Amino acid sequence: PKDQEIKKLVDQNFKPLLEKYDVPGMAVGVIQNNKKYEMYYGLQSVQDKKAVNSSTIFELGSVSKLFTATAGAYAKNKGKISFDDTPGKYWKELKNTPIDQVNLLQLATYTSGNLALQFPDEVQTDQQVLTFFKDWKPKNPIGEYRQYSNPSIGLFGKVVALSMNKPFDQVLEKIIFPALGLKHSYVNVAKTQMQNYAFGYNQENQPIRVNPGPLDAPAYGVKSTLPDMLSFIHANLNPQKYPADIQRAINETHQGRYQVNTMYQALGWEEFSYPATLQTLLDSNSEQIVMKPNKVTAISKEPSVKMYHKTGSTNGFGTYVVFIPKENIGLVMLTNKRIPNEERIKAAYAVLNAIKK
Repeated sequence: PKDQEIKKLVDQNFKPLLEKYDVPGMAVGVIQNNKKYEMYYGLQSVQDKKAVNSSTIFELGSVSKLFTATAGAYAKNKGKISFDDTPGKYWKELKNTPIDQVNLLQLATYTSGNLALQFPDEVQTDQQVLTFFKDWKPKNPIGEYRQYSNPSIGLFGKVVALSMNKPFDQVLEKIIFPALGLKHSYVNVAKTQMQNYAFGYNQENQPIRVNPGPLDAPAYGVKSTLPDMLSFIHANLNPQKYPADIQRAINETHQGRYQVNTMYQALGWEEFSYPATLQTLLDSNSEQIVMKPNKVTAISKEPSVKMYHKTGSTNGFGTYVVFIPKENIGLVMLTNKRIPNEERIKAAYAVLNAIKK
């Protein structure tokens, strides 16, 4: 009923992308009015003729950053860290180095003022990563400029892990994932679940999966299922229904920290005044916003009514997650091939618009 109507909306707005971009497989979830709806298309593995289904595990890419943010907020609300702390309080070899002038909130929200999108090619081992951060020097004034960055939020996740005395994979797999009711989400996919891990596909439909990299886990290294991600949206829409420490942490991730044009940077999540135009949501993934440094403006008044989203990709996968508290709706799309972010944003906008009360 609503089942049929939503499936119809998804068939009209997401299904055509499968042909347009030759996508072998897709899971789209919608949560609305307190009910979850799971829609699956295609194959998780072309060679094995395995269909995408409720157990299929996808690479979330940068949507991993949401879990990193949630982990840090959890740490902070437990008094394990303060966001005014610097990384050398926790990772002692960086004590009294220049990166130790940048605080944990600034690493989380990409404002160190000299951290690019990726580590250089040459930084691969734990030691080379430690060395990179020892040798780091400032460029822009700390806190002034947003530059979307894996090394920035990776360094944040690493110190969060230190503050909890667990490697970061265990922070998520042992504490945060279960706290959010997630059952099949992973930093390292369990042995007994490899049969469920999709292959991703490149534009020649060669099957691929994410390779290891420096501080990968906190930046882009989580994998999950459609039901788990719909649980995660449910948690974002209803933090009050969770235990205090995870509840506090979820609420903390929604707090906007500074503004760039019409986007507010929260923890991991991007935040907008709601109702938001499509163009506002598209502009959030502009080359200028994603690839270049941008001067931030301090928030004077946060919007009283908001919505949040996050895009992510690995070479073989696309993810998009969106929720609007006031409408009590959300959506997740997972694909095992990249499709343009703007198509993900537009498709979701149409479906959410159609189901608003």
